[PDB]
Amino acid sequence: NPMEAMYPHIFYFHFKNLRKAYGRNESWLCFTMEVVKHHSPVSWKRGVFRNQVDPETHCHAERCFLSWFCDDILSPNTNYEVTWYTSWSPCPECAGEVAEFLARHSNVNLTIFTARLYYFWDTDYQEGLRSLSQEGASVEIMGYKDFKYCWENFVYNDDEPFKPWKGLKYNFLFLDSKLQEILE
Ligand SMILES: [Zn+2]
Repeated sequence: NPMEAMYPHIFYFHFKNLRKAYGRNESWLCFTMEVVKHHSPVSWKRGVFRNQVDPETHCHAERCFLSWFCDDILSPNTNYEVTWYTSWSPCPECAGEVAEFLARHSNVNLTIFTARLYYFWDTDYQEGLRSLSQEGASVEIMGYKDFKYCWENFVYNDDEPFKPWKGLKYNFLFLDSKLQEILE
């Protein structure tokens, strides 16, 4: 953690965008990061975080990203454009922290593409997402193009083509409309 890639079956299993997702008990989070140091060309980082429950380093993937980012990456004077591609939308605790962080470090911008909405009808969860939309962060649902990109960048794909599951696009529309509605 951060790993450079997922296995194929972990990707197809954990990023499938069904409404009833049994039992994806982990969250996975791919990221790209455009590091804009100030008198230098742009550089890029790329990775994958899984949530942790070992000994005493419990973190949802979001916290691990943030702990890794602060401890090892955040630097004087440089700007950052982060993108996440996340299996599940964030719990409201995680969304809480992230929104703090953004408001506090305004040199960082954050886009979050999410494959699935955890409990989209519940307001504690809708709250998290509204909070993040407020502190700057874009929140989108992953569509076909985003799945293809993560396949091509975060998986040991053996150079094979992405193989979309049936229903991928339908699931995207259903979840998009739910997002639009939640973010009034
Ligand atoms: Zn969380």
